[PDB]
Amino acid sequence: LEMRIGHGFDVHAFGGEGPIIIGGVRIPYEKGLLAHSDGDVALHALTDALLGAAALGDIGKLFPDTDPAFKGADSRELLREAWRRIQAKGYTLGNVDVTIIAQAPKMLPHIPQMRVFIAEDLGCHMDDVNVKATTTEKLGFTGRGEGIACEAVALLIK
Amino acid sequence: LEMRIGHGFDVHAFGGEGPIIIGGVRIPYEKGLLAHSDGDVALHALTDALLGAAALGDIGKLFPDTDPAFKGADSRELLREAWRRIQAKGYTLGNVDVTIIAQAPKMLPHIPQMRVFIAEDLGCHMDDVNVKATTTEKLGFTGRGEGIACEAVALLIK
Amino acid sequence: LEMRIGHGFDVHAFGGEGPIIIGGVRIPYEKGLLAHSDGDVALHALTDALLGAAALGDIGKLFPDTDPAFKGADSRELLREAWRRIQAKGYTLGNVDVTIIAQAPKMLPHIPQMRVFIAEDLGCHMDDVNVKATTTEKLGFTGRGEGIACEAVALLIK
Ligand SMILES: Nc1ccn([C@H]2O[C@@H](CO)[C@@H](OP(=O)(O)O)[C@H]2O)c(=O)n1
Ligand SMILES: Nc1ccn([C@H]2O[C@@H](CO)[C@@H](OP(=O)(O)O)[C@H]2O)c(=O)n1
Ligand SMILES: Nc1ccn([C@H]2O[C@@H](CO)[C@@H](OP(=O)(O)O)[C@H]2O)c(=O)n1
Ligand SMILES: CC(C)=CCC/C(C)=C/COP(=O)(O)OP(=O)(O)O
Ligand SMILES: [Zn+2]
Ligand SMILES: [Zn+2]
Ligand SMILES: [Zn+2]
Repeated sequence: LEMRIGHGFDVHAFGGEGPIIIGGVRIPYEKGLLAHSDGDVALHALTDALLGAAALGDIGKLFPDTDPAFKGADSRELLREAWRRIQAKGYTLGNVDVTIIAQAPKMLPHIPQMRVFIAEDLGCHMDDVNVKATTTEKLGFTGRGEGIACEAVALLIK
Repeated sequence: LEMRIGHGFDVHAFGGEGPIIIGGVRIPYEKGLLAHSDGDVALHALTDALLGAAALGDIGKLFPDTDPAFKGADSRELLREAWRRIQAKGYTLGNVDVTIIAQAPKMLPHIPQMRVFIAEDLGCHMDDVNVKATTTEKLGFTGRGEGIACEAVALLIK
Repeated sequence: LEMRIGHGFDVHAFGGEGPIIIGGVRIPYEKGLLAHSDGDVALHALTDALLGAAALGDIGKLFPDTDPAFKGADSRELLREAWRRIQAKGYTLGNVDVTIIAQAPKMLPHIPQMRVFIAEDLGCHMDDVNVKATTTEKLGFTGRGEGIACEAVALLIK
C-alpha cells in the first residue's frame, strides 16, 4: 500500500452577470467569474491536487487552454477525465480536502451539494470528500471582492 | 491502517491594542487581532485541517459564530473539542504541520511554546507537531502589515 | 510503515536585472528576484515542506540568514543539506508536489528540468516529483507582477 499526496491552487476574477459555479453548484451572486471554462475554481484546484499526486502535472499540462481535444468543457468533465487517467495509472482515492477562499457569496449552504457532485465524479463515498470555506476578513484581492481563490489537497492509494 | 489528509487556512486583520495570540502563545505587538474569538489564526487553521481530514467540515460548521453552545471560547478550547470529536470517529494523530504567514511580529522565538500547547491539546508527542513562519517580503495585505494568515496540513490515522 | 506530511510556502519580490532561478532552472525575465539567497522560491517552499514533515522546523531554523555555517549558498545546496538531515532521522521520500504562483514568466517549458534537478537533489525517481504553475488572473501582488509565491507539499516514509 503506497500513498501519494497532491496540492492544488486556483484563482478567478469576478466579472459579468452572475451566477457562479463553485464545486459544480450554481450559486447566485451579483457578479460572475471571468474564465475560459465555467470558472469553477474549487474543481480546478481539486483536479490539480489529484493530478499532482499522480505526478501528471496540472490541468494546463493535460488540457491546454490553447488546444486540442478538450475545449469548451465544464470543470466536472475535466475532473472526471483527469480521474480516468489517474485510475489508468492504477490509483484509487484516499481522500480529498478543499478550502474555498472568498469574501462572498456565502459557501456553506452549498457545500453538501458540492460533495454529492465530487463524490459522483470520482465515484467515491461522500465520506472521503471534504469542502470548507473561509474569508480573508476583507483583506486582499479576495477580501476586496475582486476574486475567489481555492486550495485543495488530495491523497491517492496504490 | 487507513490514512487521511486535511488542509486549513485562516486570516485575521490587525486592530486594537496588542498582544496577539498565535498558536496559544501571547506575543507582544503594537496592534492586536480583530476577531470574534481570541483570533488565534494558527490554531484555527490547524483545527480546520484536522476537521477536514476527518471529513467533519470546518470550525464554522461545528461551532457557528452565530450559535449555539460554544460562544466566547478561546481557540484552544475549540481545538481540544474538535479533537474529541475526531477521536470519537476512531482517528489518531499522524502529524500536523503549520505555516504562519506574517511580516511581523517575529514568530520563531515563540514556536517551541506553540508546540508544547498543541502537543498538550492533541495529547501527542511534540515530535508530531511542526510549526514554521514566513514573511511575504513586504508584499500583499500580509506584507503591508494589514493582517496575518496561516496554513495548516494534518494527517490522521485509522 | 509510518507516513508523514509537510507543507511549505515562500514569496519573493521582483527587482534588479533578470534572469530568475525557479526550481533550479535559470529562466529569462525582465526583472530578477530580490533575495539574500538565489531567491529560488520553489526550492525554498519545497525544503520547508520536507523539513516540516520531519518536524525539523524550516530553513530559517536550520540555516539562519544571520548565521553561522551556511551563508551565500544557492537553494539547491540547502535542499540537499536539509535532505541529508531528514535522511539522518531515518526518513525516505514518499513524494513531493510543488505549486508555483506567478503571473509571469511562463513556467511550464521549464518544469521538466525542475523535476530533473529535484529528483537528483533528493536522489529519487522523477516519478515522485510533481511541479505545476498557476497565475492569479492579474489579481493580487502576484498578479500585479510584484512577486512570485510558491506552495509545496511533501510526504515522507519511515
Ligand atoms: N508562470 C506561469 C503561470 C501559469 N502557467 C500556466 O500555463 C497554463 C497552461 O495553459 C496553466 O494551467 P492552468 O490554466 O492553471 O490549469 C499553468 O500551467 C505557466 O505555465 N507559467
Ligand atoms: N464564502 C464564504 C466564506 C466564508 N464562509 C464561512 O462561514 C463561517 C461559518 O460561520 C466560516 O467558518 P470560519 O469562521 O472560517 O471557522 C466559513 O464556513 C462561508 O460559508 N462562505
Ligand atoms: N513573523 C515571522 C515571519 C518570518 N519569520 C522567519 O524568520 C526567518 C529566520 O531567519 C524565516 O525563515 P525563512 O527565511 O522564511 O527560511 C522565518 O523563520 C519569523 O520568525 N517570524
Ligand atoms: C496562500 C494565500 C495567501 C491565499 C490567500 C489569497 C489572498 C487573499 C491573497 C492576497 O492577495 P495579494 O497579497 O496577492 O494582493 P494585494 O496586495 O492587493 O492584497
Ligand atoms: Zn481555473
Ligand atoms: Zn479565524
Ligand atoms: Zn525564500
